Amino acid sequence: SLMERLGGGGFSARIFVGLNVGDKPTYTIEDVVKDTIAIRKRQGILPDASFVAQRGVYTEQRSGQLVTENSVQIIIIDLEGLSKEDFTGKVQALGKELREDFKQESVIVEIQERGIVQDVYSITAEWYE
Amino acid sequence: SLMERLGGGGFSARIFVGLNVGDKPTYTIEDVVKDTIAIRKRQGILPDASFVAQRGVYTEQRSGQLVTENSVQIIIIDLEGLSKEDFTGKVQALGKELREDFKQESVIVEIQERGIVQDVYSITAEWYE
Amino acid sequence: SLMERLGGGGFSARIFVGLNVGDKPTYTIEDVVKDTIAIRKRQGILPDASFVAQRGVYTEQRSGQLVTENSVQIIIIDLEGLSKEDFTGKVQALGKELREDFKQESVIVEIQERGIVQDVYSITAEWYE
Ligand SMILES: CSC[C@H]1O[C@@H](n2cnc3c(N)ncnc32)[C@H](O)[C@@H]1O
Ligand SMILES: CSC[C@H]1O[C@@H](n2cnc3c(N)ncnc32)[C@H](O)[C@@H]1O
Ligand SMILES: CSC[C@H]1O[C@@H](n2cnc3c(N)ncnc32)[C@H](O)[C@@H]1O
Ligand code: PRO
Ligand code: PRO
Ligand code: PRO
Ligand code: NA
Ligand code: NA
Ligand code: NA
Repeated sequence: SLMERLGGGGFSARIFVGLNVGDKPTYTIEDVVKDTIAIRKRQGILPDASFVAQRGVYTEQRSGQLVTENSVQIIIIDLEGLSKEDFTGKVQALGKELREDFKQESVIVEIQERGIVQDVYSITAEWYE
Repeated sequence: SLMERLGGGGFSARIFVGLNVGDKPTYTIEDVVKDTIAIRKRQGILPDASFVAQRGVYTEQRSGQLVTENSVQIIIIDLEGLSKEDFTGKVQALGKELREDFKQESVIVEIQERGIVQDVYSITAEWYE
Repeated sequence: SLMERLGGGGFSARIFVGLNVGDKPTYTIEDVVKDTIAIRKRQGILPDASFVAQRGVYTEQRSGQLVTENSVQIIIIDLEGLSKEDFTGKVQALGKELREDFKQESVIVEIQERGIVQDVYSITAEWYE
């Protein structure tokens, strides 16, 4: 076998997406898998990724209610040697669309470069209050 | 949606907790979820976190017996902008209490700052020998 | 309990192994657990590790077919204080043998030092074309 060392700036990302809508279990990990593939194909990027099922705990920002839910951690290692701005923008857009598609209050996105965190973002719904 | 960049020093942690007591499967991931919420509430900290079910392999330190068990990886991203000492102390205390509550020989705690590991600790029972 | 800080250079690794052979679901996480234990014992190293079940998406390199499969993320924290070359070589050998044993096109290996990525490798089959 060939031991090929990966090219580029060493970008990776983690995205956390919950599967409850408020206190109601609603979605599944496979829904997130399929939606992520579809979004990434429309970006023209290789969709390759890992999806980890989790239990998650989140405090709702408006009401303060604590929710325990199923959630998904998406792990993306860049295998295409994208620029920092290109990778970051595509991951941000993916997180923003996942938030809408799963009707979520918040999606967390972490961007790394050689494992060093460049940015942690909370993508937060602007539902009118 | 708002793309809010997270504040503070960028602290996060990972805690590994097994669910066997010796060679006996005993606990579940939901037990760890509930106990973690309870401990973190008593610390006055937001309990928000992710919990990953795993299979784990561990060599018992006294007997050398190899155990294969279910285990839990707790992933904590600090969203409250705590100081390094405050975050580290609260995570250490959480790990120490989880070790007791689940009757474990060892719990592993990793503390990161912007993804860079600051400390890896093995929290080890002092059972008399 | 004792809060023991871990010794050595702070090495860790992640290995991603799929469980499909082409488009056919074939293997299970427990198969990977058992095979990893066996390989690491023959290396003379402590086998201790974590194994995370995942859904994975991979683009086959020859045909371009997109596969969705079950997969495993192996997480290894070095608890024995190995040298960089010793740890790296043993993890590389483990990944290469897992690729063969599970008839895989590609296995991904990431090596970290204090969380900073030193190398990401794709271990790729050299099947004749
Ligand atoms: C943002 S809410 C969606 C999911 O993100 C994860 N999550 C939320 N807050 C945190 C946090 N501070 N640390 C780790 N994971 C979190 C949990 O898995 C949750 O189900
Ligand atoms: C400390 S024993 C509890 C759990 O920690 C994890 N674990 C133990 N040792 C290691 C190691 N060296 N690397 C990664 N995970 C480990 C395994 O999931 C185990 O079930
Ligand atoms: C290498 S194919 C084996 C497994 O590796 C993981 N994988 C493949 N490519 C990527 C990638 N670019 N980022 C993250 N995980 C990936 C997926 O879980 C897959 O099932
Ligand atoms: O967005 C929601 O409504 C729930 C709570 C956190 C993520 N899932
Ligand atoms: O502590 C115990 O007894 C088992 C072995 C490792 C963690 N769970
Ligand atoms: O190697 C294979 O055939 C499948 C596709 C990626 C990993 N598992
Ligand atoms: Na890939
Ligand atoms: Na949160
Ligand atoms: Na161990």
